[PDB]
Amino acid sequence: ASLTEIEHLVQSVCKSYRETCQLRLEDLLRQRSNIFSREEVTGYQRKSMWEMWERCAHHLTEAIQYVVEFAKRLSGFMELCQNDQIVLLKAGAMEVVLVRMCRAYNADNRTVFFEGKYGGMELFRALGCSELISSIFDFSHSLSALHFSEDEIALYTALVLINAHRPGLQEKRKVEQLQYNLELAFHHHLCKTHRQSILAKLPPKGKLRSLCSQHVERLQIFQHLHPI
Ligand SMILES: CC(C)(O)CNC(=O)C[C@H]1CN(S(=O)(=O)c2ccc(F)cc2)c2ccc(C(O)(C(F)(F)F)C(F)(F)F)cc2S1
Repeated sequence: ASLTEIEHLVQSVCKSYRETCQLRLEDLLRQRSNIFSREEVTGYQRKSMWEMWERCAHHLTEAIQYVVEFAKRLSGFMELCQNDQIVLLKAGAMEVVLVRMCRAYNADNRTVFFEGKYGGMELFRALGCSELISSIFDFSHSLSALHFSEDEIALYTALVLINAHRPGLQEKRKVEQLQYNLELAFHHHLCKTHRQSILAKLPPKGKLRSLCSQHVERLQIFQHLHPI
C-alpha cells in the first residue's frame, strides 16, 4: 500500500469517527463549568439501584449504537462475514465505549459528563458498584493525562474493534489484513503529528479486556442488554 492509500485510510477513519462521536469535543469541554449541585447529587444517590440501572442501561445502549455506526463506516468491516462482524462488535463495542468516555471526563475536578452536567463518582452510589465506578474514573483519568486527540481516539478505537485475536473468527486472515493496515495508518499519523510518545503510554490490550469483563458481568444482573 502507497503513502497516499495509508493517508486516505487515516482521513477516512477520522471522518467516520467525527460522524459517530455522539457529542462534539468542543461541546463537552464547554459544558465543564456546568456541575451538579449538592442537592442534584443527593437526588441521584437517593434513587433506587433499579432506577439508576434502568437510566444507565439506556445511556450505555445509546453509546453502543454510535460504536456500531462507527464500525459500519469502516469499509473493510462491511466486507467481513456476519459471524466475524458480530464477534468483533460483541468483544469490542464496550471497550470502545470505555475509551470514548475519557472525552467526557474532567481530570481537574475528577468529574464526568452525565445527563447534561458534570458530577463525581458519588453520583453513582445507588448502583452499589463503588469499585467498578472507581475503575472507570481511574481509567479515564490516565487516558485524559495523554491529551488524546479526536484523531488518535478514532485510530486507536478502530484498532480496539479490528483485532484478529478475538476467539470465534471464521475469516481470521481477512481481519489480520485490516488490523495491519490500521496499525500502519495509526503509526504513520503519530509520526506526522509528532505524537510517537503516546504509543508506550496507551493501555495494554489485556488491561482494557479485563476492565470490560467486570462491567459486562455487573450488567447481566439488571437486564439482557445489547452488550449482554
Ligand atoms: C460521552 C461520550 C459520547 O464520549 C461517551 N458516552 C458515554 O460516556 C457512555 C456511558 C453511558 N453510561 S452512563 O451515562 O450511565 C455513565 C456515565 C459515566 C459513568 F461513570 C458511568 C455511567 C454508562 C452506563 C453504565 C456503564 C457501566 O460501565 C457502569 F455502570 F458505569 F459501571 C456498566 F457497563 F457496567 F454498566 C458505562 C456507561 S459509559
